Amino acid sequence: SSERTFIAVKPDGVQRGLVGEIIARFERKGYKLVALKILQPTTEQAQGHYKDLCSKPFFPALVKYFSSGPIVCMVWEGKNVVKSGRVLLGATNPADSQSGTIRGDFAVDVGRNVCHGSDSVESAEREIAFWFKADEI
Amino acid sequence: SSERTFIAVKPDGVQRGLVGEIIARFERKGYKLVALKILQPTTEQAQGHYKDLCSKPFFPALVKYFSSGPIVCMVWEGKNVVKSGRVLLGATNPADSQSGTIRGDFAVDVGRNVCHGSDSVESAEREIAFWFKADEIA
Repeated sequence: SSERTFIAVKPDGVQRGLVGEIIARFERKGYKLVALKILQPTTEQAQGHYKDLCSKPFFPALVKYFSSGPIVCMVWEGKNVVKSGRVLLGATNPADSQSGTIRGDFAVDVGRNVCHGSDSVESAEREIAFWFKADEI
Repeated sequence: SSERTFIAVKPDGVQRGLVGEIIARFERKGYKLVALKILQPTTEQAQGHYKDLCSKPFFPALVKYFSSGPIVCMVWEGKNVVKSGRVLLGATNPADSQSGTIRGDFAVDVGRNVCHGSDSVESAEREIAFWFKADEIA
């Protein structure tokens, strides 16, 4: 109903001109866009995104990539939008993703994988609050 | 490659799920997205946008529809982008538009013609300043 999810087109996804493609697939699914913007994330913001990999190898490499160019931030809304989001995006690692999904169709690298989606309603609410102010939504 | 144009998906375009399709056509064309937001315009914004049409009998209906729901605002950057904007969108009146353009493929009505595009560079200048702050154009 009023369930929401966060979708981000990463710098590689924007540079490859995949923004419209991704938006269109959520539109085709019948979902509603209630927040949308473009920004080059700050180092502090990228760190926040990969927050739980803080103590893993080459965490700065990921932060660097994530803030290397503008991304497109989105909030979609509708029944089961979070689950639909991962169905549409496909497996996080393109090696496991199948054809017909975003990563299946366009992604190869597991680091630079074109886009991100919340994996839960839990993570969604956190992610949306981080990138958007309440008035933007 | 610094010239800019202003593109807006009108409320009809948004409801019919045409945002991705329109953005995709500017990406394929090779242009750079440098500004973006989603907003339902106020009465005053719609009026401000169609201000040169304030004395036309169809003005209020135009203001009512343009402010009836969310629109998606866009600035694209590059050589000839204002010209290309017109090329991709097609004639403002869908009855004059060709298949292959946004209006040719998706639009019927003059009022509900899916999307707005700057018709000229200086018009792009005004429209861009009207809808965006300087810190919104990446």
